[PDB]
Amino acid sequence: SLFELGKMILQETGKNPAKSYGAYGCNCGVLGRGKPKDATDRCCYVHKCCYKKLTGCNPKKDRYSYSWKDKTIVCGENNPCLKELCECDKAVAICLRENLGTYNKKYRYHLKPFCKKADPC
Amino acid sequence: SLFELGKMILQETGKNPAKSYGAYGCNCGVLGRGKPKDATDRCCYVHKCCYKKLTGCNPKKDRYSYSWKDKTIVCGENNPCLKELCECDKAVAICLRENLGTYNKKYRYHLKPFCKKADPC
Repeated sequence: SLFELGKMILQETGKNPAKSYGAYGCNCGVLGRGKPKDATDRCCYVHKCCYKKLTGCNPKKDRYSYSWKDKTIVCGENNPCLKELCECDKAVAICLRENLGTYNKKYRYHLKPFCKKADPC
Repeated sequence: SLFELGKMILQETGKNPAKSYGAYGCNCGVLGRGKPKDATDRCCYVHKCCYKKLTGCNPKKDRYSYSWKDKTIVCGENNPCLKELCECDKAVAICLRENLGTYNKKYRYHLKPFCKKADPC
């Protein structure tokens, strides 16, 4: 769910997930995809497509178990969809962290982004 | 759309919507509902709940017509959903103004990963 996702983002990235990634480029946020503006944005694009693949579980609401042991996210067995969902969230948080180097606040918006079409997932 | 909502928030509250309420508490702005931290946050919880009852339209991208007449938000007729979208945004703008007395900056860019599971709407 958004709870686990936001926690993973904070854990990996050290950033407030909402402030940094809640409205960033074409894909980070709630608006849905666009051609990524940079590496961070690409992370969010992949994450959304990752969400497209799940079977019926609700990525926003469905809670799942994961471990932060030795400061690595380990998705609990849960069940198939939930496990996959967890792996999607883990992958974005890792990705966002890996790309903090080029994170660019100019890509933050109040203001619904200005994006070319995304490729289909 | 976020455009009308931001404009209403600014008209009611006199604050920059994005900075003051874009990330406030557990309920305001991008990324989920949680147990409201306070009155302001509760306005946003109610707003998100209101959004859930919306049928034909998207609050984030769908434009709608309202007017500010004698310093009051007046939702156009619109169609059913957009009248209802408009009224959700009007109600949260009013609520946020009504609760400016307890607005708490410390919640302004609250770390949402600290929020705990909210009641269903």
